[PDB]
Amino acid sequence: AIRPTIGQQMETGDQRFGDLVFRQLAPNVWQHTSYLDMPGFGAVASNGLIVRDGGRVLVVDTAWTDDQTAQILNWIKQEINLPVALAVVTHAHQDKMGGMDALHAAGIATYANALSNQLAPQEGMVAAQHSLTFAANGWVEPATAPNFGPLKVFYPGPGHTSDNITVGIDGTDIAFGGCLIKDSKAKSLGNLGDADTEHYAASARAFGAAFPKASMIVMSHSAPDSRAAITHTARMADKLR
Ligand SMILES: CC1(C)S[C@H]([C@H](NC(=O)[C@H](N)c2ccccc2)C(=O)O)N[C@H]1C(=O)O
Ligand SMILES: [Mn+2]
Ligand SMILES: [Mn+2]
Ligand SMILES: [Mn+2]
Repeated sequence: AIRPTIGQQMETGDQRFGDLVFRQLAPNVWQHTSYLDMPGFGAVASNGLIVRDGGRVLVVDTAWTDDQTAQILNWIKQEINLPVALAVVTHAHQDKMGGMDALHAAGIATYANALSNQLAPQEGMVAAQHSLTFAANGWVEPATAPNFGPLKVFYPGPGHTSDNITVGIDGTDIAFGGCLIKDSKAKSLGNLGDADTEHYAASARAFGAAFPKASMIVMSHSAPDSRAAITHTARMADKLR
């Protein structure tokens, strides 16, 4: 078993594949987990999603590294055996965009918030090949998200970072909050170094309101949780103002 310093531990049902862990969340949704070994600190787990949409697969977030991301693609090849149509990455930090090069090498179309793409070079990341833009209420402009199938992308406002986006999985009760949302028992909001402390609470609540019927909330650094992850995150964020 992989036993990270930060992130959910392994439980029955989890599948180890190389350096990664996969968990099935729904008949057509899996969580991918990759681990950054921080020298002297141990492993930091990061989670994304894999969604089957008929004869194709859609990915949310890379792994920390290109090699780990290539392993995700290998797992998809083995277990699903369908092509990856596109990937969405949820902001311009290593845990979410560290593996862009592996996606590009594989010929997978990549999408991110326009702002994430603009920040990427300043964060030592490679930009996605396509930019998503958003309405004044946070919903993605549909023309910028062509053929996204069940992925419903929502920009909740600045929180964990100014560019953080979130993704609901239509046809399921799952929504993905990325690094914006922390678990219902969290002691902290993680790294606030790039955070908007004024708007964080409202942004967390906006995510909840965008996907009001989602009962399983997936996030970057803990196991899937209830909507209490959203409300607890917002309550922690209320204290920052
Ligand atoms: C897990 C984190 C505390 S670190 C990660 C991210 N940081 C990185 O991706 C850095 N490249 C990094 C540097 C040293 C050790 C780990 C990550 C961030 O600052 O939001 N996301 C944070 C978070 O989601 O709260
Ligand atoms: Mn981050
Ligand atoms: Mn993170
Ligand atoms: Mn402001």
